Amino acid sequence: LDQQTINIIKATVPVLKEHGVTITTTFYKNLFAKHPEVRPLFQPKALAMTVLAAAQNIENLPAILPAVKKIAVKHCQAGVAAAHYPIVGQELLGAIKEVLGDAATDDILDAWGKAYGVIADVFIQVEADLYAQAV
Amino acid sequence: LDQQTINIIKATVPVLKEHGVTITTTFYKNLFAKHPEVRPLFQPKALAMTVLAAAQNIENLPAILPAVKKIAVKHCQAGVAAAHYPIVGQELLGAIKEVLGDAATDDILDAWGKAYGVIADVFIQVEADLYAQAV
Ligand code: HEM
Ligand code: HEM
Repeated sequence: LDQQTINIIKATVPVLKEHGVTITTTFYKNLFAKHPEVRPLFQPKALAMTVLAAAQNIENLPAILPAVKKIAVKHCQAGVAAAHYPIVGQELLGAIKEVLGDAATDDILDAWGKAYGVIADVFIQVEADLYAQAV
Repeated sequence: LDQQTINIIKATVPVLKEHGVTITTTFYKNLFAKHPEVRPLFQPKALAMTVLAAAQNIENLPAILPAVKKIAVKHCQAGVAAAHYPIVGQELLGAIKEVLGDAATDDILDAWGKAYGVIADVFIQVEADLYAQAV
């Protein structure tokens, strides 16, 4: 939620987007290898790139609501839980570090974790509301 | 968007809530007196108190979505414009100043204006999207 964090996301997103294919493939490979328990829920190739896109609009998250709402329904149909969020975040950050190489400073990583946390929260809330609206 | 603002918001809402009746009545009196052009759009007594309620959940705005969405539709049926937001904001702060009196320091008022801008931004975006979906 901090401006420096915001500045670092703004500065780095473009660099990450240039390596989209690698982030996407590394993320899936690790997610499935390390967390076999999520395999039954499933590839949406856009999952990771959508996070970056949300991050690119961090100052105007409300603008991405219409997309967030459509994905949320799919997540609620599949059984996605708030406890899944951190696991996906962990694997995304790992993919990001691999791509950044040297340039992966602890401050950049920490920024991306904070950023992911915020974006994950919107999804978690919207989804908690849909599951509740279900009864 | 800063911690102090938030601190200031968290510390004073309760005090504002205690004088709700005054804030609500002062806000409506000045709004209509000073901006006759909005009169044709209309009183929702809960207008001001709902902003206070959003402010108090300022760290978790997504959680108030279901309410924001029901109001937004009513705002779009009525012709509410992004340009109306600042006017309502100005009258709200005026009401808050009256109530705070001595305690109405410049930093407190600046924090509330900040808080209001953020909340207003959510409604504006949500409404812009509804207006766009209308065609
Ligand atoms: C903020 C993080 C997340 C974002 C941005 C996101 C984004 C996406 C996107 C863009 C899609 C494809 C939507 C479509 O075109 O239909 C998708 C589908 C899916 N996501 Fe998420 N996802 C997120 C977190 C998660 C988590 C934590 C899990 C848990 C394992 C997860 C599991 C799934 C599954 C199972 C689907 C497939 C839905 C289906 O086709 O039935 N996602 N996600
Ligand atoms: C973030 C700022 C705002 C908040 C929290 C808010 C809140 C509310 C609430 C709680 C209601 C009553 C909903 C109901 O129970 O049906 C309402 C209705 C209304 N608001 Fe807003 N409002 C906001 C900004 C504005 C602005 C900027 C205008 C422009 C003049 C406006 C004009 C109206 C009107 C005309 C109605 C009546 C709708 C109808 O019943 O046809 N509001 N508002």
